[PDB]
Amino acid sequence: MNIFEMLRIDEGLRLKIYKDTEGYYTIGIGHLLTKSPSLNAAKSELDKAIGRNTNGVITKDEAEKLFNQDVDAAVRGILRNAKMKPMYDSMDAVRRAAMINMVFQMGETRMAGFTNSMRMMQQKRWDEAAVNMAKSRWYNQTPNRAKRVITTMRTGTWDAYK
Ligand SMILES: [Cl-]
Ligand SMILES: [Cl-]
Repeated sequence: MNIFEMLRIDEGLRLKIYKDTEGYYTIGIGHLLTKSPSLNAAKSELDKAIGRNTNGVITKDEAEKLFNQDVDAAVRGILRNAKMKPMYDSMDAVRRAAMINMVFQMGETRMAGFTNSMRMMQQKRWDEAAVNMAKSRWYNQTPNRAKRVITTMRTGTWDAYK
């Protein structure tokens, strides 16, 4: 179990553009194309991502490329962050893996509503951190997967991915 195997599970593999539970155009392993009602915008976004005229479908090899970047993107923002660096650096390899998962999924911006939890976290208040976390727009649209990341954060283990 690693970060890639981990999001892949939670993210899914789709070679055709789609909309998430939020209604946003998306492709591959959870790669957000555009929060924009326009499919065309999404397509053009897709093409830019890939650098070729897609008409909404890609190869999984293509999927995996975005996946790399995205993953890279994530870790980088954590590490590129005043508030996050200290947090990540503070954690074990697993809870770190979970941290990437969250950022990848939501993004920095949203990540910050998560400050008290990440704080409790720093206090080792897992359980509490954990119940906190569930109380969220995030955990609410996607419980199954959010339940998994939290359990992860909480236990310092991979059981939920077992
Ligand atoms: Cl591990
Ligand atoms: Cl909801």
